[PDB]
Amino acid sequence: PQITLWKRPFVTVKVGGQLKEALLDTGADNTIFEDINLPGRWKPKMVGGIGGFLKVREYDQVPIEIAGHKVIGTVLVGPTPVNVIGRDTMTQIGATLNF
Amino acid sequence: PQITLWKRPFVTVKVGGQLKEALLDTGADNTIFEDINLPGRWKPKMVGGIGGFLKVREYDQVPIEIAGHKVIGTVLVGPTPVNVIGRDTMTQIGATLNF
Ligand SMILES: COc1ccc(S(=O)(=O)N(CC(C)C)C[C@@H](O)[C@H](Cc2ccccc2)NC(=O)O[C@H]2CO[C@H]3O[C@@H]4OCC[C@@H]4[C@H]32)cc1
Repeated sequence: PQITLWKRPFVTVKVGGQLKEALLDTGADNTIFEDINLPGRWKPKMVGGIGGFLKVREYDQVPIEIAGHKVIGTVLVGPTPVNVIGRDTMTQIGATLNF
Repeated sequence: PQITLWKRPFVTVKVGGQLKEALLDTGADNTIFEDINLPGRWKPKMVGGIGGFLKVREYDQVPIEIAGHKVIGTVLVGPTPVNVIGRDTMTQIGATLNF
């Protein structure tokens, strides 16, 4: 699609089996969900943001489906106030910003 | 332009007479700059993101040039680690996300 920005650009995403919703966020380098069920051990990772830095759980080689694209990526689980799809995932589906 | 997302999508903008750089940020509701001096009246605002809240000054109906277009609208000013162009500003130049 071609998405205008009059509202927050939420998209449907299937992440490691579960249908979730998340914000396409071009100012985010990383993809981060709050409370998804992902199998197994995770590695600790730090992530920054406007307010300071958070400890998050890093899960690798997680399948992510957006708009019909199946991709495999790194998914963080952490106390973000909204699920975000970052540039790491958006590059894998060929997303561009256009003006 | 058509921008891929392999690197942070910075753009040149002119604001308060100064050339600045800022992220085209679809996850940002508003535009936020650090260390810029604007002339009008401001009102206090708090915004929140990853790692918590940020106190900012809200300046309304402010002129900003982005690429070559004169956009008049809200600009927040506060100690963010990176300047960001938010959706309110980007909608006025017809910016879209495509994939
Ligand atoms: C109401 O108006 C607002 C309100 C909030 C914000 S924001 O900056 O907090 N943010 C909201 C979003 C988290 C829901 C916009 C994001 O695009 C910020 C924009 C941002 C970028 C850098 C630093 C601070 C903020 N990016 C961000 O927090 O990214 C996180 C996750 O991935 C990492 O990539 C980034 O780069 C490395 C660290 C951050 C990490 C902006 C305008």
